[PDB]
Amino acid sequence: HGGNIREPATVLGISPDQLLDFSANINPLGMPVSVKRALIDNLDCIERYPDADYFHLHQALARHHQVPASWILAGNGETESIFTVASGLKPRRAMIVTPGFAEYGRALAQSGCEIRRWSLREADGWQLTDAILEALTPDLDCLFLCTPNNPTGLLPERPLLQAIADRCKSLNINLILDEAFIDFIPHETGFIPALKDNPHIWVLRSLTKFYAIPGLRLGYLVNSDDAAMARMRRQQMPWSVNALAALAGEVALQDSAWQQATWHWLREEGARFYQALCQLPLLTVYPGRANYLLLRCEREDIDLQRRLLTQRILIRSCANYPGLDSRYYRVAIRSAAQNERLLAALRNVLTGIAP
Amino acid sequence: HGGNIREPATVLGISPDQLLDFSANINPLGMPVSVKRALIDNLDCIERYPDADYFHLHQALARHHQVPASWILAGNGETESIFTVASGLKPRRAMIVTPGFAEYGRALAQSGCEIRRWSLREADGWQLTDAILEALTPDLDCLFLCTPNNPTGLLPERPLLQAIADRCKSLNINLILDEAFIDFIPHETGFIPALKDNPHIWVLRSLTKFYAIPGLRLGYLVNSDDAAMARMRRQQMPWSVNALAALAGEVALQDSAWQQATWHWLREEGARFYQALCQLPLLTVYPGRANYLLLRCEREDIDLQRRLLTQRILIRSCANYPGLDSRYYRVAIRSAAQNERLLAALRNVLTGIAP
Ligand SMILES: *Cc1c(COP(=O)(O)O)cnc(C)c1O
Ligand SMILES: *Cc1c(COP(=O)(O)O)cnc(C)c1O
Repeated sequence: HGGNIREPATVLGISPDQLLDFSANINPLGMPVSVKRALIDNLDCIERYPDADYFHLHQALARHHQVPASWILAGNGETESIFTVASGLKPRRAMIVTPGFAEYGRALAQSGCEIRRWSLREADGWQLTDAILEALTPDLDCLFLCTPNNPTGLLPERPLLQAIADRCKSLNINLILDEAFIDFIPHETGFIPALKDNPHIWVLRSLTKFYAIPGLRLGYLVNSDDAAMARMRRQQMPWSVNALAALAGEVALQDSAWQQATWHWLREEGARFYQALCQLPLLTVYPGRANYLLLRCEREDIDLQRRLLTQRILIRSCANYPGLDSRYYRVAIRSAAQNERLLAALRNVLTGIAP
Repeated sequence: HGGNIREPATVLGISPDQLLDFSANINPLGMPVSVKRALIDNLDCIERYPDADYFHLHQALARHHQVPASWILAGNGETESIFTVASGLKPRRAMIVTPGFAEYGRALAQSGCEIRRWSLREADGWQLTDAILEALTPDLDCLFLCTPNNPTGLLPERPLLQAIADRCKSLNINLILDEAFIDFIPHETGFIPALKDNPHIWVLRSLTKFYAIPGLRLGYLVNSDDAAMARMRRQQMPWSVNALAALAGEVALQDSAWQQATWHWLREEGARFYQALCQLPLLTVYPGRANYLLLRCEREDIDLQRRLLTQRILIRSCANYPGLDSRYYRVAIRSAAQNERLLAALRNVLTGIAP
């Protein structure tokens, strides 16, 4: 996975402090100031076990989405929520969509599930199409989708998601939607608002990217099925959410200006960054909707990750993602100054080269 | 599990802040001052993912035990290490000893293991005897022991552990030793020093009780089998140890006076506390070796946990531990002032009553 600055620094024989990381997609605003204050002023809570039931955290999450607290189960990162859903639903047959986030295949493999892959097509610009509907069959127990997709950044239109959601309902298939980056996309509500009466739908959320607290580990799962969620609480390990994460979560949801400030940055700097990248030669830039962009280098003989590492800039290589190949890379969208150094580095590598 | 002050407070209709908790066994010294300083001064590390490989943390743990770093895998609390060992060894048949720590049975059940229970006997003062040796058979894949035992506090003599360890070696049985509280016991090294050449032995450790950081969640597993430990690293969820826990761990191991100060407190206040309890009527006190004591109320009609809750003091009831019954309770050993309030409360409940 990206963000492994320590391993990148190790390969170069330097300290991770000298790397400009564009392989992790963390909100460049940093952790909310209020979250930092709360952590410093409540550090002493570390001396006691967290609330095994996470009452305050879950109340805050439920207030935030205006749903019953019984529908929510926080996790030690959304990563834990992915393993919890896999172990709790224990599918016999499940479908994933590739290119996509690798942890689903890992969690499903560990739970002993037959995995079917629906392949996105380069000829479709990696866009999810309605062709997937016919591929859904009664023997499938679960379908997992990433909305928006990692690494492409594409967000399937609500009508298509709704049609898949309805076909899953009729074929008794659980639909798991990974909304890790949904809060970066202006005015996108995701599916939490539609879970009442759609107990086959599961939504995964993360505070990692959006609130810039990847090191604390906090995510959550939301679903309206009483029995299934009761099962999820038993399947999850006790005390798995640390006390500081739970405190951070509660405080972060209280920042009323945070989202607007992110949308504004993404609309301004994010758009300028995307435009600048599209101006580079030998580079296809896919229209990502959140804080990262999938790139395809048109010269297969150019190792963009290696070239940028010489400049101490780390990008994500998508060479090993099923469905992609070595021409594919992913870069975060960060601050203007940081984005400028990445552009300068790419620009020097890509300009002056024949097709 | 104990330490659920929120749930206890909920049952009474009060705030957990008004309860004196003797149901969690946390070092009363609190978190090391150096750990608190380090956390405050490095809070910003939360903005990046932890090192997926935990190089610094594992180097510190390896330096501490003077063993190869390859033998260690930190966990999100020793609780995670218990689930990791269960899922990584995937035993078909395993033996546990009861009364004991409940998470082993839960982790084994989830991994689909046939569980055999070796029962400790009240007639033996709950002491582990050599009779267990004959109960070990070739069809067993694993044997799990708690050293010292939770909730009894008893530490099996090294010779008996060595004999069990050798019988497991000959019968190809993995021996897992839970040393969560071993550092509280003066001059007890545990088994880490003997793992070289004993790859069938696994040791679980926790920084939770000893360094008073239960809210941060940090424990670890140690074993000298190359392949098996490689498997454990794959079985464990990515980024499961949060960044602050990893930092705390490294700093805590640097406190050279911490252990002596704990042994001193335990030898002084701990002994005075144990003696005072033995003076109470209608109360059997087992000779615990760490920071907790198992109590047996001689009047079955006296609900000690309920009576103490009226005084806003929470103790652990061992009524639901397989092998024990409602006469059994467990109390932490804390500060002198705190211990005095517990004694006063017990003394008022127990004095003035006929046999
Ligand atoms: C980053 C990411 C995750 C995991 O997030 P954490 O909360 O840090 O574990 C899950 N899914 C997708 C699609 C992600 O990008
Ligand atoms: C407390 C305890 C654990 C778990 O400790 P954490 O590090 O907080 O998960 C495991 N085993 C025993 C015997 C314990 O007492």
